[PDB]
Amino acid sequence: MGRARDAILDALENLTAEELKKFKLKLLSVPLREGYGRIPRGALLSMDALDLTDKLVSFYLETYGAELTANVLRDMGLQEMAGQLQAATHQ
Amino acid sequence: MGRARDAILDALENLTAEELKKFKLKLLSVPLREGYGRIPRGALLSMDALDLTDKLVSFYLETYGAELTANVLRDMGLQEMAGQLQAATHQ
Amino acid sequence: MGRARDAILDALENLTAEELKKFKLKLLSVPLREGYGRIPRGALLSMDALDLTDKLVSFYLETYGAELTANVLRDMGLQEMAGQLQAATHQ
Amino acid sequence: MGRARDAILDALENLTAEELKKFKLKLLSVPLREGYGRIPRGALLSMDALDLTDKLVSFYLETYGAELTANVLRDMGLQEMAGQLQAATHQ
Amino acid sequence: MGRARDAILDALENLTAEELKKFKLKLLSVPLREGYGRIPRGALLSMDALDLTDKLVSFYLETYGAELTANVLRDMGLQEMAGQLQAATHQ
Amino acid sequence: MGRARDAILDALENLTAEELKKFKLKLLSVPLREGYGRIPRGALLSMDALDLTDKLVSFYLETYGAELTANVLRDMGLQEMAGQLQAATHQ
Amino acid sequence: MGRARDAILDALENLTAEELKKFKLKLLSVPLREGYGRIPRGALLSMDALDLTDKLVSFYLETYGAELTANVLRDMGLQEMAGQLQAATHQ
Amino acid sequence: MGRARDAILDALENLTAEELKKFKLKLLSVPLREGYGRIPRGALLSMDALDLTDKLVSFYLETYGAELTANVLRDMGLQEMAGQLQAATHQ
Amino acid sequence: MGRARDAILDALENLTAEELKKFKLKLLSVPLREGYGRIPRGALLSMDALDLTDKLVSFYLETYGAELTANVLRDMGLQEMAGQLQAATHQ
Amino acid sequence: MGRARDAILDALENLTAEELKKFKLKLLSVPLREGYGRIPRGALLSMDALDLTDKLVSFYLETYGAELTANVLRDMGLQEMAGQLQAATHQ
Amino acid sequence: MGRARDAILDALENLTAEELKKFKLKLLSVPLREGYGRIPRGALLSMDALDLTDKLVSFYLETYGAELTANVLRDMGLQEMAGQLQAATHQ
Amino acid sequence: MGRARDAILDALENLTAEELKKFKLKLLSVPLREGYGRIPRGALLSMDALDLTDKLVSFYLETYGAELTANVLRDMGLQEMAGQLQAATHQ
Amino acid sequence: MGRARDAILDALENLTAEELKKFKLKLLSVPLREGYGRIPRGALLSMDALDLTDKLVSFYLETYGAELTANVLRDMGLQEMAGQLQAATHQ
Amino acid sequence: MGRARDAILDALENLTAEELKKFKLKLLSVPLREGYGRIPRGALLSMDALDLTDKLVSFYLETYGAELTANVLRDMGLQEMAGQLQAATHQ
Repeated sequence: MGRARDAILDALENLTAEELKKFKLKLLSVPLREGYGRIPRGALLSMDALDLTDKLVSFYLETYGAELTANVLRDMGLQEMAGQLQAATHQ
Repeated sequence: MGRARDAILDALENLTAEELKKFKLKLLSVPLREGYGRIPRGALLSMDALDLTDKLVSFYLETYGAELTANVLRDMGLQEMAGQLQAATHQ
Repeated sequence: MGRARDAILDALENLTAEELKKFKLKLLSVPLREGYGRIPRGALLSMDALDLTDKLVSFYLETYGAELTANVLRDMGLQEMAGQLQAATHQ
Repeated sequence: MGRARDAILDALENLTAEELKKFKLKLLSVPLREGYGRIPRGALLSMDALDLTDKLVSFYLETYGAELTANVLRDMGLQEMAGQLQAATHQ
Repeated sequence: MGRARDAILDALENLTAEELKKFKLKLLSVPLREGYGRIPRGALLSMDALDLTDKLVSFYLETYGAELTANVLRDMGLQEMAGQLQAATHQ
Repeated sequence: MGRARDAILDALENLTAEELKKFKLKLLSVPLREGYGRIPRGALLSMDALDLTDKLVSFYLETYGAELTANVLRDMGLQEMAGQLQAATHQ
Repeated sequence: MGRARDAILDALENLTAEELKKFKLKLLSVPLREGYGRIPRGALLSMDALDLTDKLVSFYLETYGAELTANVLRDMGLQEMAGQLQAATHQ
Repeated sequence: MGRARDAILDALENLTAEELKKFKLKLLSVPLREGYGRIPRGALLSMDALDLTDKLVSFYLETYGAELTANVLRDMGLQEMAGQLQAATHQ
Repeated sequence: MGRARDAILDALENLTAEELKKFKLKLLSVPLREGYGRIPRGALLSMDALDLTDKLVSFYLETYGAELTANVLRDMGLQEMAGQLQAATHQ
Repeated sequence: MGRARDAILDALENLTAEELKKFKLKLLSVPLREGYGRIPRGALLSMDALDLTDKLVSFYLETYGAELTANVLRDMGLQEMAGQLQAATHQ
Repeated sequence: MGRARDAILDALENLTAEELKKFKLKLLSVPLREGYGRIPRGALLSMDALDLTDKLVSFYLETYGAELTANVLRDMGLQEMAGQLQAATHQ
Repeated sequence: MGRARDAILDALENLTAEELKKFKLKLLSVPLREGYGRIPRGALLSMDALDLTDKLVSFYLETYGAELTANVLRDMGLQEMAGQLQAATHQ
Repeated sequence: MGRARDAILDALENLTAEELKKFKLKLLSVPLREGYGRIPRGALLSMDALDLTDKLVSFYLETYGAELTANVLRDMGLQEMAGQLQAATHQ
Repeated sequence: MGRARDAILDALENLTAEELKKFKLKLLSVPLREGYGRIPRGALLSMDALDLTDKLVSFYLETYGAELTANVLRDMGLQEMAGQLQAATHQ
C-alpha cells in the first residue's frame, strides 16, 4: 500500500461539512485529460471522505489524483493544505 | 448487440436516489405501445439501477426502452441527462 | 464538461440568507420557455445555494439556465455581479 | 390505468415538510365512505409522500383518492393546488 | 404562472417593522368570505414578508389575495401603495 | 371516530413558541384521573404541536384529552381558544 | 371573528409613551372578575401596543376586555378617547 | 383458524418502531401465569410485528394473548386502541 | 408531583428580564447543603425562566428549590414577590 | 423476574438526549466492583435508552444495575428521579 | 475590484445621524436611469451608512452609484465634501 | 480508570458556546510534543464538549489532556476554573 | 465559593452609565500582576456591570479581583464605595 | 502550524462590532496579487471574528494574512494596535 492513499485522505479530514459538498460538486466539472472517465453523479452525492478517497485512488492513480485534488483545492480558495499536500506528494 | 445497455447504464448511474424512485413510480403510469407489458408491482419497488436496465432491455428493445426512459426524463424536467442519452441512442 | 456550473455557483455564494430566499421565491413565478418544467416548491424551499445550482442545471442547461438566472438577477436589482456572470457565459 | 398517478405526485411535490405531515395526520380523521378501510398509523408516520400516493391509489381508486386529497387541502387551507389538481382529474 | 405573486412581494418590501406587524395583526381580524380559512396564529407571528406572501397566495387566490390586501392597506391608512398595487393587479 | 383529532389541532398553531413550551411544562404537573399515567418528560421537550396532539390523543381519550387541554388552557390564562374548544368538543 | 380586535388598537396609537406605560402599570392593580388571571409582570414588561392588545385578547375576550380597558382609561383621566372607544364597541 | 389471529395484529401496524421497541422490551418482563413460558430473548429483539403476533398466538391462545396485550398497552400508555382491542375481544 | 413546578413558575414571569441575570448569577453562588451539586454555569446563561424552573426542579426537589428561591429573592431585597411566593409554597 | 427492569426503564424516558449522552459518557467512568466488566467502547456510544438498558441488565444485576444507576444519576445532579427509583428498588 | 466601493465609504461617515435620514428619504425620489430599479423602503429605512453603501453598490453601478451620490449630495447643498468625493471618483 | 474523564468534562458545560469556540480554535494551534498527533479540525468544528473530551482522552491520555487543557485555558485567561483543574490533577 | 461575587455586585449598583464607562476604559490601562491577561476590548465595551463582574472574577482571583476593584475605585477618587467594598472584602 | 493563528485572532476581539463589519467590508475590496482569490461575500458578512480569522487562514497563509491585515488596519486608521500586531508578526 503506497503512502499516497494516506497523504491525501488526511487532507479531506480537516474540511467542514458545508465545504466538502461544495468540493464534491465542483468535482463534477473539473477538466479531465484523455483516457479518464468521471465518477457517476448518482453515486457522487453519497460519499463521505474515506470512501470518496477510495474511489478517487481507484479510478485515478496516486499521481494524477494528487495533482487534480491540489488544483481543485487551489481553485476553491484554499491553497494551505494544498501546499502541504504538494510537499507530501512530491516527497 | 447495441452497446446501449451501457448508455442506459451510465444514464441511470448519474442520477440519485430521490429521483430514481420517482423514475420507477412514473414508469407505472406512462403510456405503453401495443405488444408490450408493464413490469409487475410486486418486485419493481426493490431493484437497483442495474437490474432496472436489465429488465427494460430484456422485455423492451433498445430503441423502445431508451425512448421510454427519455420521455420520462423530460417528464420530470431532466433533459440534460435525456439529451446526452438521446445523443448516445440515435447514433 | 461545460464550465457554466463552475461559473454560476459564484453568484449564489455572494448573497445573504434573505437575498437567496427572495431569489428562490421569485423563481416560482418567472416565465418559462416551452417544454420546460418548474422545480417543485416542496423541494426548492430547503436546499442551499450549491444544491439549487445542481437542480437548476438538471432542469436547465448552461445556456437557458444562465440566461434565466441573469434575467432574475437583473429583475431583483443586481445588474453588476450578474454582469460578470453574463460576461463569463458569453466567453 | 389512470393517469392520476402524476397529478397527485405533482401536488405532493410542491408542498413543504411541515404541511405534508399535516396532510398525513389529518388523513386519520377524514370521513371515509363505504367499502374502504383506513391506512395504518405506524407505517405512514415515517414514509414519504410519493409512497403515500402509491398506497392511497392502491386501496382507494384514483378518483376517490383525488377528491379525498382535495377535501383535505380545502380543509387545511390550500385551494390553488386543489383547484389545479381537480382540473387535471375532472378533465 | 401568475405574475401577481411578484406584485404582492414587491409591495410588501417597502413596509417597515412596525408597519408589517400591524398589518399582520389586523390580518387576524379582517372579514373573510365563505370557503376560505384563516392563517393559524402561532406560526404567523414568526415568518417574514416573503413567507407571508407565500402563505397568503396559498390560502387565498392571487386575485382574491390582491383585493384583500388592497382593502386592508386602505383600511390601515396608507393609500399610495394601495393605489399602485391595484393599478398593477387590475392589468 | 371523533373529530377531536383536528378540533384540538388549530388550538396549537394559533399559539406561538413561548407559550407552547409553557403548555407542555404545565402538562407535567396537571392532575390526572385514575387509570392514566403521565407522559414521559424526555419526549415532551422535543415534540412539536402535531406530535403533541398525537401523543395526547393516543394516551388520553379524545374526550378526556379535550377536557385536559381545556383545563390547562384556561389555567395558563387563555380562555377564548379554550372557548371554541369547549364549543366544538362539547358540540 | 369580532371586529373588536381592530376596535381596541385604535386607542393606543394616538397616545404617546409616558401614558401607555402608565396604563401598563395600572393594569397590574386593577380589579379582575373571578375566573380571570392577570398578565405576568416580567412578560408584560416588553411588548408594544399591538402585542399588548394581542395579550389582552388572549386573556380577556372582546366584551370584558373592552369594558376593562374602557374603565381603566376613564380612571386615568382621559375621558373622550374612552368615549369613542365605548361608542365603537357598544355598536 | 380463528379470526383472533387477525384481530390482535391490527394493533401492531399503528405502532411504530419506538413504542414497538418498548412493547417488545416489556414483553420480556410482563407478568406470566402458571403453565406459560416466555418468548426467547434471541429471536425477540430482531423480529417484525407480524411474526410477533404469530408466536403470540402460538405460545398463548387467543384469550390470554388478548388480555396480555391489553395490559401491556395500558402499561405503556395506550389504552384507547387497546380499548377497542378489548371491546372486540369481549364481543 | 408537587405543584411547586407550577408555583415557582409564575414567580419568574412576574420579574423583569434585566433582573433574571442577576438572579441566576446569585444562584450560582448561594450556599448549598450536603449531597447536592451546583448548576453548570455555562448552560444557565442561556436557559430561559421556564428552563431555569425545569433545571432547578431537576436538580433540587420542590421543597429545597422553594427555600432557595425564597432566600435568593429576599436577598436581593424583593419583599413582595418573596412574600407571595412563600405564601404559595408553605401552604 | 425483577420489576426494576421496568423501573430503570422509565428512569430513562423521563430524560432527553443531552443528559442521556453525558449519562452514557460517565458510564465509561463509573466505578466498577469486582467480577464486572465495562460496556465496550465502540458500541456504547450508539444505542438508545432501551438498548443500553438491555445491555446493562445483561451485564449487571438488577440490584447492582439499579444502585449504580442511582449513584451515577446523583453524580450528574438529578436527585428526585434517583430518589423515586431507589424507593422503588428498596421496596 | 474597483476602489469606488471604498471611495464612497470614507465620504459618508462624516454625515451626522439626522442628515443620513433625509439622505435616505431623498434617495427614494432621485431620478433613475432606465434599466435600474429603486431600493426597497422597508430595508433602506433600517440600515446604517455601511450597509446602505453595500446595497447601493450592489444594485447600482459603482460609477453610476458614485455619480448619483455626487448629484444628490449636491442637491441638498453640500459642495465641499461632494467636491472632494467627485474628484476622487473621476480620477 | 482515571477520574480525569469527569474532571475534564465538568470544566466544559460550565462555559458557554462562545468561549469553547476559541478554545477548540486554539486547540488546533497549541504546541504538541513529539509522538502525538493533532485532532482534525473538520470534525472538530461541529462537536460538542462531550465528544471533545472523548477524543482528547482517546488521542491523549488523562495526564497530557489535563495539562494541555490547563495551559490553553490559562492562555485564554481563565486561571481559576483551570485552577481547580490542576488542583484535581496533581492531587 | 467566595461571597466576593455578591458584594462587588452591589458595589456597582450606584454607578451611573457615565462613571462605569470611565471605570471600564481606565481598566484598559491599569497595571496587572504577572500570570494574568487583559480583558478583550470588544467584549468589555458592550458588557454590563454584571457581566463585567463575571469576566473579572473569571480571569482574576476573587481576592485579586476585589483588590483591583478597590485600587481602581481609589484611582478615580471614589472614596465611600471603595471603602465599603474593601471593608466587606477583607472581612 | 505557525502560531499566527492566534496572533491574528487577538487583533479581532479587541475591536468593536461597529468596526469589524466595515473591516470585513474593506476586505471585499483589498488589493490581491496573483494566485489569491477573494472570500465569497454572502458567507463573509455572516461570520464572527473567530470565523473571520478561520477563513483568513483558510484563504491566505500566515505571513500573507498577517501582512494584509496589517495593511488594511493601517488603511482604516487605527495605528496603535496595528503596530502592536505587526510587531508581533515580524518578530
